[PDB]
Amino acid sequence: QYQSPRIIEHPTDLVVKKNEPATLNCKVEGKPEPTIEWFKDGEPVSTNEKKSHRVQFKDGALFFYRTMQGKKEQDGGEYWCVAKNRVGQAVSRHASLQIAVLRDDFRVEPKDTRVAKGETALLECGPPKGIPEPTLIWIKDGVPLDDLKAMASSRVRIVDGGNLLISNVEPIDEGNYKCIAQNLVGTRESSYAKLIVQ
Repeated sequence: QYQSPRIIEHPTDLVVKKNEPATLNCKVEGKPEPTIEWFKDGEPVSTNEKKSHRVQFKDGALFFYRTMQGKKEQDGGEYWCVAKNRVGQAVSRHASLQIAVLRDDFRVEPKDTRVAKGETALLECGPPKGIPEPTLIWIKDGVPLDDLKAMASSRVRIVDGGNLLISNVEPIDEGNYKCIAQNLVGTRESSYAKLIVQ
């Protein structure tokens, strides 16, 4: 008959590793067949073809064969599609496409610490900012301290997101500690700090 455009599948938020491919969907319905147009941060995405890098499939999907985030190209942003035709038009949800990142400077790194048995020790670790959220693990002399868990009155435990806390300091606790952060982008390491039990 003569149905006005409808959006049957909205594009969804997406995080991608730099230079990897990416796809934002736009399943449209309408009679006449609606024409689909894409927008990035309010401006129309000059695509379809031409000597560029953003492609638009027949199903209206926006395809980045290689997602870019450099000085020249920056695909990061808010995207959305509009379906039109003689009778009307429909708009899709605005989805956000962003390239994973991992700032490489620690907010705070642990520093050498001395402490007497029984006393309480605290090693600082402020992992650098990253998206996705970076993961933070502690390593003592090459052996990763496996307590990457969460909520019991254990011995050594992480606190304030990133800081290592040792309640009753024994002598075995002596050693070199360092914390590591990581997400899709890669890995980030703080230098080694020595914990001395006097």
